[PDB]
This record gives sequence, C-alpha cells and structure tokens, in this order.
Amino acid sequence: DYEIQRERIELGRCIGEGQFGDVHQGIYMSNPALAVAIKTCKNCTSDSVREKFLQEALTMRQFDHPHIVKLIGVITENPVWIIMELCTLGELRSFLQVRKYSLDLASLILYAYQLSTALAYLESKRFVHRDIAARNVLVSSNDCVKLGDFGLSRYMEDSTYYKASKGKLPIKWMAPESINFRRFTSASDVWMFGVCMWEILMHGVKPFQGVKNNDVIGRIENGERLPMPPNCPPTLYSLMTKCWAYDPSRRPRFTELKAQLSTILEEEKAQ
Amino acid sequence: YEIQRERIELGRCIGEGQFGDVHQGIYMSPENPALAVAIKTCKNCTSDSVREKFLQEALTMRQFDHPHIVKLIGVITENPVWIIMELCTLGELRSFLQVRKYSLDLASLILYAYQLSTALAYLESKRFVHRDIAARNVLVSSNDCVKLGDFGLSRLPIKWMAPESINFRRFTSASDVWMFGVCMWEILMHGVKPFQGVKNNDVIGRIENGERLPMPPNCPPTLYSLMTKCWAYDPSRRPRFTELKAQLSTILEEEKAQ
Ligand SMILES: CN(c1ncccc1CNc1c(C#N)cnc2[nH]c(-c3ccccc3)cc12)S(C)(=O)=O
Ligand SMILES: CN(c1ncccc1CNc1c(C#N)cnc2[nH]c(-c3ccccc3)cc12)S(C)(=O)=O
Repeated sequence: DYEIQRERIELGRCIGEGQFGDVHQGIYMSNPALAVAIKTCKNCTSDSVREKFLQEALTMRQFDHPHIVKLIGVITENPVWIIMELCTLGELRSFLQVRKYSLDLASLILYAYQLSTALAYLESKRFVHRDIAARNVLVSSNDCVKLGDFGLSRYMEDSTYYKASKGKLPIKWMAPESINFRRFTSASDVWMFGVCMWEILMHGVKPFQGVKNNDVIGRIENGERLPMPPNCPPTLYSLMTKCWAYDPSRRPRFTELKAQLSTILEEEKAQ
Repeated sequence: YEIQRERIELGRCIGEGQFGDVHQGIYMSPENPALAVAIKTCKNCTSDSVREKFLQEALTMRQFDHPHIVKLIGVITENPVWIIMELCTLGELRSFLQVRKYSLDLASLILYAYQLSTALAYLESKRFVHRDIAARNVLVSSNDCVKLGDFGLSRLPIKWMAPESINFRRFTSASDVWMFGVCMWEILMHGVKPFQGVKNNDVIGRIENGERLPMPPNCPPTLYSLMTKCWAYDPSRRPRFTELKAQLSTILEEEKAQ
C-alpha cells in the first residue's frame, strides 16, 4: 500500500498544470523534508474522474527505474492527490538552453543514453509511452535525467479535448502511422525517441520550426527528415535516421539503441 | 547464392513440405568438401507462381544469421529448383525427446529452451513475428544444440495460439511469447502435445476461464512461473524475449550446479 496522510505534506507553489488540475511542488515529511511534485484533481468528487486520475498513479506504481520519476504515494481522501518524486533541476529544454555554451557533447549523449535505458525498460513491460519528447524529460542532477509523469506527458495529445488547454497535438514528434492511423506501438515510440535525441543534440530547440502542424505529414511522406545537428557525431545521426524509417518494422528496438548509444558515449568520452 | 547441381549428392527423403519432398544430402564446395545439407524440392516449380513462392522462402531465410536458426546455404534456380539448407543431423525435436526420454537430463531440456529464446530474441530485434513457435518446428543439431527449422516448412494450431490470435487473428511479438511458453512446456514434457484429449473448438473457452497447462513433472518451479507469465491473458503483461533469455540463463545455471 502507498496511502499517505495529508498532515505529512506541505503544499507549496503551483509548478505547472495537467489535464486534472494544477501540479504543485511540496515537501513530504517521511527523511523529514523530502521535495515532491503533487498532482491535484479539480473534478475528483466525480467517481469517474477520481478513477481516471488514480489510474495514473497505478500506472506509475508498476514502474521502478532510475531514469523514470517515482510514485511516492497517493492521498485518496478529498482533495485527492498524487505524490511524485521531484526532479530538482527542472525541465530538460530550459536546462539545455541555459547551458547551450556550457554543456559538453558527452553530457548530451549521456542524457540520450539514460533515456534509452528507461525506454528499453518500458519496452520490456510492453508499455507504449506515446509522447517521447524533451518537454517530458526532467533533470534530477547535472548527470541525471528522468522521464516525467506519464499522465502529465499526455498533455499535448489530450489538448484536442480541452478547450482551455495551451497545448497542441505533438505532430512534429509523431511517427507517420500515428498521425495517419492513430497506431501507437513500441516502433512509433522509437520514431519519437529519434526526435527527442535530435532535440537534446540541438540544445532544446524544437523540431520543424516555422512549419504548420498540418504540413508535417506531407513533408515526412515526401521523404523529408530532420537535419544532422551541428556537432552531432555521424554515428549518432545514423542512429536517429534508423529511428525514422517510414516502415515501422525497419526501426531498431530499444535494446539495440541502448547498446549503440553506450558505444557512442564511450567513443566521445575517450576524446 | 547460386549453387551447381552436380556439387550436390541427393540422399534420402527426410520429410515433406508444401512444395515437395525434403531430402538430406551432401554439398561439396572448397569451403567444405562434404557438408551435410537438407534439400527442399519443388515438384511444380515449372509454374511461375510456385517458383516465385518457393524462392521467396529462401529469401526469407537469407535475411537471418543466428546460431540457433537453420542457415540458408544456397539455391539451384535451374529445374528442378532446389533450396539448400543447413542439416540438423539429429532430426525433429519431438521424436528426439521421445527417444532420449529416460536418457536426457533436466539441464539439457532447459538448455534447449534457452537456445530457442536466443533465436527468438534475435527475431524480436528485427521485429519479425514468427507465428508458428512449437516443438514441431525445432530441430536437433547435436545433443547440446537445437535450432528453429525452415520458416517455410514451419507453416489451425489452436492449442499453441494466444487468445488474441484465436479470437481476432492478431499475431504480434506478444503472441509469439505465448507460443514459446507452450513450446517450453512441450520440451519439459519430453515432446508430449498440449491439451491432450481437448477438442480445438473447446480450447478458447478453457483459456478464457483461466485454465492453463499444468506444471510438468520435474519442471523447476521458477521455470513454470516463467511459462505462466508467457500465458498472461493480457498480451501487455507477457515478458519480452530479452527477459526470457536472462531468466532461462539463471534457471540453467541453478540446474547445472546440481
Ligand atoms: C514537464 N512535466 C510536467 N507537466 C505538467 C505539469 C508539471 C510537470 C512537471 N512535473 C514534474 C515532475 C513530475 N511528474 C517531477 N519533478 C519535477 N520537477 C519540476 C521542476 C523543478 C524545478 C523547476 C521547474 C520544474 C517539475 C516536475 S512532466 C516531465 O511531468 O511531464
Ligand atoms: C520439422 N521440419 C520439417 N518439416 C517438413 C519437412 C522437413 C522438415 C525437417 N527439415 C529439416 C531441416 C530444415 N529446414 C534441417 N535439418 C533437418 N534434419 C532432418 C532430419 C534428420 C535426420 C532424421 C530425420 C530428419 C530434418 C531437417 S522443419 C523444423 O524444417 O519445419
């Protein structure tokens, strides 16, 4: 059981918003002052909303990986809260932007490698993430990145259903079979990981800048692909282009991606 | 991959495939003057469609290179059209397990399940769905070596199929894991078939009601727990071949230590 008493939580400032409501930072008095992320649920007095929200905690509870945010616990009494591990250094895109001159290439490859370990782990549990993008990656330390909460990562996908959402469908990250037929598989996750690796090597710059979402599929179906980032090792760019094979059966699996990223990281650290 | 006919000595017929008899033979080449081979023949290869379908079976095998999958040696495109495959000298696994029933040690049975998991992890790495994983499709190269046989020769097996395959004709990497679970059960059962006495039409009802194949006599409990994971009704709850291979390696080490 992972039920937590509310008195042990000090609710701090709002750090973002999810589909169910504001996400706050806070402190969990367990150590007596652990930093946490707290998902809140504005419509949780409705049984169906409460079930959908608590299912997001059940989803995270099944995973245990060094590069995925951990579920700390739940408060099932109103207001219903989900307590997650806080990654103290924040969002990966902002972190890479601040260090666009500071961070070394070996650190960028390390983050792609750590993410491939988390994704090989999800693949081993037959879990399809659906939104592998730098926006859904957090920074725990200078040498550690983690995939953020999975419910919160579906914010862009879910934006089509929420009139007040600031989000937009993540077309620029999606595999063609996902855009065309709404098929989400372990192979479509590999395509998205390729785009995520491109974002990291680009220091948090978004893919297809200036291109309208509606114009993405036509470019991809005409054979267009994201260019090699400046300073990206050619072996790493060849890996990204394999992730973007139009035929999903031609894309590598995460076991091979992790092994190849480990070799690329070793070769970079050696020079 | 073209081979000259006189460089093949056609021996005895060892089985039959959809296109015709399969023979054992000898291939003489500068690499090996007397390599033992399996020869797939094609009785109606004068028909263009039959010839194309037959040669596609060689193309399928040509893309794979694994120690536990039979290798394609080459093809003879001139009539009669032949496909030359690596020979597994000890024959079919089911017959082999039946003969050596009292002879074979438990560690050997676990080794065969392990070697098959390495071949299947390799197919999974290339996103290839086999669809016909069963002891009938496994051959014996030596006392310490098994291989998946020709994929064309390997072509309803209701008693081996995942429920989503029976119900909706969905064949995925997860349905291959379900079949591999049944294959491991067959090996530990010394080549006995699953669900003996049950009509094919009655299998799905049993499966839906939570029934599963029982723990074979002398099967280590850790190995039976692995088989029961392969038979999770929800395909997303089934393990992948990388985990199966790692777990089978541990089970094999524990058995070899005794
Ligand atoms: C971007 N994501 C979010 N999406 C919507 C709302 C809020 C977030 C940030 N969530 C987290 C989580 C989770 N789960 C863990 N640690 C965290 N640390 C921080 C943070 C720390 C310092 C400064 C700024 C942000 C946020 C944060 S995610 C990765 O969860 O999909
Ligand atoms: C069972 N299979 C078959 N199905 C139909 C016809 C023939 C076979 C056996 N084929 C082989 C192969 C292939 N491919 C390789 N080595 C082989 N050695 C033998 C053999 C050796 C000695 C005695 C009896 C058989 C057969 C054989 S399979 C696994 O290929 O699907």
